[PDB]
Amino acid sequence: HMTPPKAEKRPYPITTHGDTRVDDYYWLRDDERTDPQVLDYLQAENAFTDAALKPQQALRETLYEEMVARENLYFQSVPYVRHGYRYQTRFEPGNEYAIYVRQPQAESEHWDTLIDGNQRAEQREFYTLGGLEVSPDNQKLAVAEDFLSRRQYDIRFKNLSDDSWTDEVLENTSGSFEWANDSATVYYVRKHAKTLLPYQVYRHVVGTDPQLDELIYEEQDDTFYVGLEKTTSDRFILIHLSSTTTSEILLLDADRADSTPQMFVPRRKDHEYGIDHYHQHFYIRSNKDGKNFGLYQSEQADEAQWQTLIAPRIEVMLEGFSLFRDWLVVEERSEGLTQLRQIHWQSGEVKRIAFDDPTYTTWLAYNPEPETELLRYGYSSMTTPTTLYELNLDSDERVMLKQQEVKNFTPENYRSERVWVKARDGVEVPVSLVYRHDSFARGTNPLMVYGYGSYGSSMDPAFSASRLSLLDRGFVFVLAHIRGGGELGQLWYEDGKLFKKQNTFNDFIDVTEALIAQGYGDAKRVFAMGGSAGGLLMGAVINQAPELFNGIVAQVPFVDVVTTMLDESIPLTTGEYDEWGNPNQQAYYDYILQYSPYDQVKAQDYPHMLVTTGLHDSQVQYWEPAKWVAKLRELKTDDRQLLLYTDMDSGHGGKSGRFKAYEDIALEYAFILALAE
Repeated sequence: HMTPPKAEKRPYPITTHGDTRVDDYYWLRDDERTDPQVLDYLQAENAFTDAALKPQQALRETLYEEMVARENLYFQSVPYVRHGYRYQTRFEPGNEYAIYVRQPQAESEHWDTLIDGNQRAEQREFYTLGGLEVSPDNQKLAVAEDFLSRRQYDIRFKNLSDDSWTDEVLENTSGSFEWANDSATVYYVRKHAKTLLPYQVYRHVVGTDPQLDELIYEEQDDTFYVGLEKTTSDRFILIHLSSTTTSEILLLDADRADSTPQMFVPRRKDHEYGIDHYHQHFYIRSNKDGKNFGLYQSEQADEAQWQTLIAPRIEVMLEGFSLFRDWLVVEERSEGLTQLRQIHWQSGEVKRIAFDDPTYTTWLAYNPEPETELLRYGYSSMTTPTTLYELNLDSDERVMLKQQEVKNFTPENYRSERVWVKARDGVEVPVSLVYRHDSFARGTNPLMVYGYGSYGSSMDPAFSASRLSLLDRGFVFVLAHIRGGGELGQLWYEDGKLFKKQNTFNDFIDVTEALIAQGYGDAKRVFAMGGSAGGLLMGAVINQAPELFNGIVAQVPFVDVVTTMLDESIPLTTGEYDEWGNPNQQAYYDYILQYSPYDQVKAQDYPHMLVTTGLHDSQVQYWEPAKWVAKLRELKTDDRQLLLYTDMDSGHGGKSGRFKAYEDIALEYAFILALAE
């Protein structure tokens, strides 16, 4: 039926390594966001998407309604105790924002309001709370708020004795701050006024003019993120400096005045470490001796005196650790499973936390007090809604503290499996899938295959309430744990980045082909979805294996890879040479160009596709998906659906942000379910 929008072609040559690429849609990039022709193309595409998807309005209403109907009792958090006060977060129906309350630990009956986001948001266009922490003496509240939607945080201070606010505001911060043990001095991170990268640590005295703040540290390499931490012992504030590959920590005495940063271990390329301090020792998670990390104990900074607690192991990735009175607890990955292990400081007794599920995730939860035998940990699986457990590290007593509530849901209606796929290079790739039992018939069900596959980020198997909208309409939902993710540890990541990035796309295709061959789904009704670096996945896979998928959802997709990675004026580019490579080197130009989806669009049949972008935010700049759709409309030889949906909003936040998230999922799922009919 309808004629889609046709972006004007303005041939723009880019020559690198003597190779000229002609980009007809280079002009859709407008950093200033004013070009009226660029806006007219984005708006034209939105109007086309609106028109093409109009008949799906009734289904979108049905999905949105059943998705919101799964949630509510609006929400109260599990209380935690920190420094003799109990804290709870409360969401009431008819409140856009959380209210944070507290009470003395020995009190039951009465709760004091700490901060009411609904009150803070009054007469504002936007509100995001980026951090909250009461001073050690329980008298002052530090808050990091964004009222402007640019992820620049204002820090303010409330006197809890009379609910008065101090006069000063700390502006353009990362929201990262720590209290000195005097409850009078805070350290915070200032962002660069141009790049907005966190780069400076300041000391502030609460109540005083931020003009008087002292510059403590400034980072020279803006590939290194500046964060603040405080040790379990409260003895040190840490300046944590880190790039994607390299760390450095500086220590600030949290007890004494006029502290200056004390070097821990000087930065060394490909040495990532993090520290804590407790029981008069430094504890260090470090890859100095192996990619899967080890845990060390030290009395001093000197790397040479670091004692091995847990050696790096090829078969086990060490992700993190928590320190308690009698126990070390570590979070690890082995054989495609997350695992928790505890080791007694005195006896060396080792215990594993046991589960019984093929496709779950477990993690260390919030544990703000170390003088306890009670560990809080999280659990989720494809069939079991997210749960918070409390485990007695000594007795092994395991108690549920909170379960995600899911209305209209019977868990025994669903089944899940772990599947291992031998990839084309003979490497075993894990897969996690779930489906509704009573509608399952081998070879007949639509498949939805979800992947990410970058940065060592894992698509860990966990519960989704929205996913029930597909499962209850006969879909088999698949997580493909492809290389470039972290499911099999650091080497799984490294075997899907830089000169191995093609393994990410190959693994996704290999998993999909295997599941169809094995009878998990209908070969004619295979769908896929991914976002951001998962959108790069979508883009590469449809160029390489266009007949495999019926339909695709590509969210905010990274697709103009070579052109973006040649231009440091784009946010992210200078931080992403250690992910994709630096195409200013011919070896990386050639390797990336081979999969760069925008470059590799060809005159061939593609699947149906819905593409999303956002004008006023980004992460991937809005122009990449818009150029990509323009080029696909020019070249593709099929008559299938191709739609671009651009988020025009000034921004979101609070329950209306959750409203928007459900609307978007309902629009994407209606698109897919319409194709599966």
